[PDB]
Amino acid sequence: HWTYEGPHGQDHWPASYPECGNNAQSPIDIQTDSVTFDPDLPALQPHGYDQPGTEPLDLHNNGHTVQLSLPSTLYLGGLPRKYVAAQLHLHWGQKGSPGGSEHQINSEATFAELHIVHYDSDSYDSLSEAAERPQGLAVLGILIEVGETKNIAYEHILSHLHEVRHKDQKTSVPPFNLRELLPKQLGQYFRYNGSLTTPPCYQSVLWTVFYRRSQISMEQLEKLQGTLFSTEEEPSKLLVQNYRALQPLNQRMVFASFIQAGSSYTT
Ligand SMILES: *[C@@H]1O[C@H](CO)[C@@H](O[C@@H]2O[C@H](CO)[C@@H](O[C@@H]3O[C@H](CO[C@H]4O[C@H](CO)[C@@H](O)[C@H](O)[C@@H]4O)[C@@H](O)[C@H](O[C@H]4O[C@H](CO)[C@@H](O)[C@H](O)[C@@H]4O)[C@@H]3O)[C@H](O)[C@H]2NC(C)=O)[C@H](O)[C@H]1NC(C)=O
Ligand SMILES: Nc1ccc(C(=O)c2ccc(-c3ccc(S(N)(=O)=O)cc3)cc2)cc1
Ligand SMILES: [Zn+2]
Repeated sequence: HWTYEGPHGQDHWPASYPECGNNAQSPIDIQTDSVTFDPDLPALQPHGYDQPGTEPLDLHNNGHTVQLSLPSTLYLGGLPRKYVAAQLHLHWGQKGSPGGSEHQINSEATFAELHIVHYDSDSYDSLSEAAERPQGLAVLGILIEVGETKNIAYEHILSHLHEVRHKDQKTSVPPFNLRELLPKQLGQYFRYNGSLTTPPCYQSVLWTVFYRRSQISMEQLEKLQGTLFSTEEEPSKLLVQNYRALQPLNQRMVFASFIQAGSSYTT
């Protein structure tokens, strides 16, 4: 039903999903001259990422993004609660246009963004249940830019897009090292309270956005931008610009797990 553009586009999400119009939404523009360094933010400690089970992982084109199912055996050890992995998916723009990421750092967007979604298994039994609760979810946001070389880790996913071009189609992806989808310096990240970036826009996400960006080749980007369709059949329409517009910070604080010389903030 909902879409990014059109009568049911994001500008009209609040009309159907009340929370999309609330004031602690995501994504946001993280301006470093306004973040607060928190020396107590722990290392994320992703567990099981190197080997996501031994069974094939499901890759699904749900019409809004391409989604990879993840086993609950994977989890993050550096958060207030034990957050177990549920899935990961992507957001991108379109060939010939700028942007594509959801979050921005110092008002700069990149070409795409990877989201690895987890939920509090200590308190809840399912992603869906946790999705409606305060800090019920923990999502990792990795901004993606273009580099000179092909990124093998991302290729493990991108090499399968041609198998799920139509909405609702699915395929299998052999387990691979998910840690390689993450950028360098995992110890440098931003943390803030936000929401799902798609309807129902529940304000249940404890967000972690990495400071460093991951890089894929220009060829990999063009493939991510124009392989999948948002339609189930002909006529076909390419799935593009599936990223939400920036939402007001609305006086929330954004914390940084690091600080360096020349940082726009102090200790
Ligand atoms: C996302 O949004 C949530 C909800 O608003 C925030 O969670 C709150 O965080 C604050 C600040 O850390 C918590 O308040 C502080 O609680 C401390 C005690 O912590 C223990 O007890 C609480 C209550 O049971 C537990 O929630 C917590 O897990 C611990 O077990 C107090 O020591 C603090 O008091 C001191 O600091 C305040 C200033 O903040 C002074 O005024 C006091 O005098 C004193 O020096 C403080 O009260 C609050 O409990 C949390 N609420 C909930 C529901 O968890 C997240 O921090 C926020 N995350 C981000 C990234 O923004
Ligand atoms: N009709 C519904 C169907 C499924 C659900 C969910 O359980 C659900 C859970 C999480 C998400 C979700 C949305 C966005 C993001 S994001 N883009 O912020 O990383 C993550 C999870 C969506 C739906 C809710 C209502
Ligand atoms: Zn997302």
